[PDB]
Amino acid sequence: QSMSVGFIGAGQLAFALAKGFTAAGVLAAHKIMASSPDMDLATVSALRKMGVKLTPHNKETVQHSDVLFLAVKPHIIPFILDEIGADIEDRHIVVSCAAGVTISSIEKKLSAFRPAPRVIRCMTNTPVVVREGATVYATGTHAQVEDGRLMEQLLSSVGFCTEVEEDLIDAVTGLSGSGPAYAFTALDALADGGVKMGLPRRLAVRLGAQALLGAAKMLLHSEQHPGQLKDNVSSPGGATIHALHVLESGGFRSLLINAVEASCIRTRELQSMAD
Amino acid sequence: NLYFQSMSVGFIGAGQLAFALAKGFTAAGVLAAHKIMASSPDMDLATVSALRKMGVKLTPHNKETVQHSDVLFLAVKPHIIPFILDEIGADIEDRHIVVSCAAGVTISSIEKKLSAFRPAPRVIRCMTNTPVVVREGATVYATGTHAQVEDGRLMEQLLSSVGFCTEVEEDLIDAVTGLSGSGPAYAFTALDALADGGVKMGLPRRLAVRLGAQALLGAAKMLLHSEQHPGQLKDNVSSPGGATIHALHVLESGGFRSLLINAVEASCIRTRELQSMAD
Amino acid sequence: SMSVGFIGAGQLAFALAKGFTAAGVLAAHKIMASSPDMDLATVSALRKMGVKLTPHNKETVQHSDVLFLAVKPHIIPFILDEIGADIEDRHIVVSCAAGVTISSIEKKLSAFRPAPRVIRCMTNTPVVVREGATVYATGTHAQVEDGRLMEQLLSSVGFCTEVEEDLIDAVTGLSGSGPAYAFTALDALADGGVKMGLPRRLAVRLGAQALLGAAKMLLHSEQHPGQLKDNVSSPGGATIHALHVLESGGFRSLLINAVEASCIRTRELQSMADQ
Amino acid sequence: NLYFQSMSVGFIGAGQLAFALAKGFTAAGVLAAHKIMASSPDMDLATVSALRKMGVKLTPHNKETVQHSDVLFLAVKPHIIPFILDEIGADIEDRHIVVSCAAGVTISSIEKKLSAFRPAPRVIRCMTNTPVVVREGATVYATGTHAQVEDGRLMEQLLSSVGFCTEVEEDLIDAVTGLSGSGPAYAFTALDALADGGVKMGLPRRLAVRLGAQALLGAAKMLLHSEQHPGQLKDNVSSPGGATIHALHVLESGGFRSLLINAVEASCIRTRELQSM
Repeated sequence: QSMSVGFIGAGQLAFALAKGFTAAGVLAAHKIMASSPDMDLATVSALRKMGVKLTPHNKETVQHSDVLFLAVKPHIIPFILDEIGADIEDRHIVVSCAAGVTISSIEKKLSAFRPAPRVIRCMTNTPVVVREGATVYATGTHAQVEDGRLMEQLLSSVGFCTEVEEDLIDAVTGLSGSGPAYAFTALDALADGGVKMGLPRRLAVRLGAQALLGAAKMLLHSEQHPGQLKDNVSSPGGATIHALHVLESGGFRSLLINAVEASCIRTRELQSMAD
Repeated sequence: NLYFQSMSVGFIGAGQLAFALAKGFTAAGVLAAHKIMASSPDMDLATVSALRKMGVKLTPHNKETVQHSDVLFLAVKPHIIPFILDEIGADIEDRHIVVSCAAGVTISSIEKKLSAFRPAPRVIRCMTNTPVVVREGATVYATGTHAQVEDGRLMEQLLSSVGFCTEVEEDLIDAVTGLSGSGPAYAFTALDALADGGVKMGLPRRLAVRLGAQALLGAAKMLLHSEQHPGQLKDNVSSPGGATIHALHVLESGGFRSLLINAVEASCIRTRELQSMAD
Repeated sequence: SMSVGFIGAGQLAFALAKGFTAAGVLAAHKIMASSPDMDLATVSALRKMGVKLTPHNKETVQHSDVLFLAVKPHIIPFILDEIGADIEDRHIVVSCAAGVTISSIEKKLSAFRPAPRVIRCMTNTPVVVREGATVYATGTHAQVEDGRLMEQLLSSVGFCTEVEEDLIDAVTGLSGSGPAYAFTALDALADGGVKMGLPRRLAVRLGAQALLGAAKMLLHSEQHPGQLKDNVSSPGGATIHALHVLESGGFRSLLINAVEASCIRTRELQSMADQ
Repeated sequence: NLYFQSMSVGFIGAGQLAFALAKGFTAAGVLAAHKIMASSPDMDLATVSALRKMGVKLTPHNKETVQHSDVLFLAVKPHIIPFILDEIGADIEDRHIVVSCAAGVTISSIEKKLSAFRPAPRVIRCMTNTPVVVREGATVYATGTHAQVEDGRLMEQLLSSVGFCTEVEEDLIDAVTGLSGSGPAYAFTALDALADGGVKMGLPRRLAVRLGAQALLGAAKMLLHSEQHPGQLKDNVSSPGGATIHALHVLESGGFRSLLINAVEASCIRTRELQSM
């Protein structure tokens, strides 16, 4: 491959993807360049230790890169496209990770400079850092068929990856983009429950995380409905069905629906705030 | 490169957990399916039909499992254990290691029943869970009065082939039941609901299930591979004013954390009840 | 060396003057404060302190180099109209009013004389015990030394850091209103101590000491607040039982609600002032 | 300071509280780290590693801590205390002051166990909290039957070096546990949540944590230095129609005050249950 990768933005997601790509062996750390207006972030220091090249100049990242990731906050994307739009070349694939930012808005900015910018919109999540990410992407107007395939090969090296229509990406954000945070909240609470019932905290954290990992893997490897797996686990009169009742009495299911909806709706607002 | 060439495993009970451990052990390559035997009173079970395809030896007679086996897993409902122990108690020999997976059933109660037939039965109490079927179980065990040090080491070696395994004091097992024993059910409920949320916002059901499960798997792996607090990892997900912190607020407003604490507590308390009603 | 003035002589002017002089960075006799209602108890305490007082806002301006506007937000435009013609090149105008934008201040003052030097700050009442929380944003024409001087002055009475102005309304919801959340919490904790048999005086002292020590622990630790929570809760113990009942009431969400409500009200008030 | 001239201190237990006290005692300068000895069944704990760095002498044998100590802190979970008092009870001498930090454990229960060995054991019961590590603890103590007058004074001076300290009647200690014993955890929970609120409204997490902690620290110091009621200080903060009074309304609508009362009560009641074990 010998592909050169750039990140405009050096935050948590740029660090997670760089760490994933290098652990996967797809990219040498020193073939990645990242830029940031704030060179004093801790994520910048971890990238530096990894061997990723760092610069304060977004133009240098663009000129270095073959595949260019836009890993900045959604409201910063239009100022970035103005700043380095003249430096995007025909050889570039521009991959936007910003939540809610549409392919159309990016192409409208970039097309004022060169006529056929190759744009891909991505929604991924922090577990790419352990090569278990969940990624979807949509291809832009001028993205070649080989561009989508390259993107899927690259993002599949750090987790699940699949092409979607762009109009699903805001909902994906609410589910798997924000999802790891729902899981971290759940794991902290489950550990608190283990401690309340007499477990040492260290063991309770380990057991809860292992339970959630195992259950998620069971579901991915099963063709059965999660309600069926739940039924298979709950013996009559037993401990599990008693616990499931108290979850139901609190509306546990509805809270998770509320969360996916709230994150999706906010993502749609971030873009309406832009346009 | 682990393999127990001199170990014959038996399962009394052939339900979900017996199938899960047998499938995990065989997938791990540490046991050949033909060196495993399972017994059940209901030989028309879907799990019995599956064990047969793996190559596991099947019999309706619990005494046959006992005579075939060195390591004997009791994988039956907790109220069935006293009748099982009466049935096969006279068939327990010096070579047997009895491993009870029955929730709540104490080492003391098993040893009392078996000791009426022959002194010094070797007993280990286990709490495991169904993801051993994909070799990602969470298992704890406690050793009985007459279990040798080598017995716990062997059982940890075997149960570590299908997931996490550690020794604990017996008085922690009811709490473990509430956390990692019942935990997969909490996760299945959460994943159904997360998929409903994805569908509400316009995703196809199949994709919503896949993405939700991948999100949960990835987050759990992140935490297991990190020394950071789960609150610090959560903080790293949520950018200021963004989508995730908005969703976290609505979880908090419904007392999401407290529901999970309530669940661990309720499963643990019910486990203590089942045992106390046993005695 | 420096001459500080206060337009307004209420709770905030007293807290800042008490803090500054307790810190030894200003002499009380080098400070002037003005007030329309010279009968306020805060005006009497400033006089007992040694601060020079006056009812004429214009006298404060002529005396001062650094000029704090410590009036209510709705009074700021009237102040700027009354003294705008007296602002000289030497003045640094520091607005402490919630919500009021640098833009709106510069617009009024610029009609009189170009390049007014303006700082916007958000502080809180614990500056009176030199443990305030202060952020500030520099205006269009504030020199670099203006911000450094302001941070040096306000660091003597607590934490102080520069921020972009668009964060200040959120800071108001967190540390501006935060003391009030803590006073409410301390009253309730004391009620709980009293319910369980403690004398009120002891319950107030113990609750306040607990909150002070925990806050200092967090400020002195590199660890996440959830980690310190974990370190404190022994398995099956009293603390994890109490944390469960907080969680069951949605304790965390109420504090999120509060920060949000204060921030939103601050934005609301400014939107009424601009229109 | 002649109390601490030649004083040796021992910890039976090396968890979070033993480290916090040893760190606070040494930071205050009241005792040299080498004059402190700790014992733990598991040298694999994280706090046992930190105590070793400080220069605190370690050992696995509680008998070694007893022989070394003049003042002996019992910093173990409440259900292990009877096994500890059986183990080293024969080694408690008239020279020892035994200070129990285990929650709910009554002076009577300790004196009953130790009086079977020698007749006049000097026992003090203590409820302190983890901020002694930054010398801002909240400590109460009650003196036992045979504690001399100088024992209480010695206790007050030692624990005053790491924060607030006062003597109480023992029947108040369960309630103190619910308030200042568990209180730091309530504050850590509140600070996490306040920071989430800051983040929701656009602040970087690092800044939101710093501002929220500073607000809490400053408000607590204000109240400690004021003669005014917390409600009057609250009233001073809230301008008419303003941001703060709007936020206070949403706290009230969720019963914020009742949750903190519920917490103090739940921790106190659990402590009473443990005391019945």
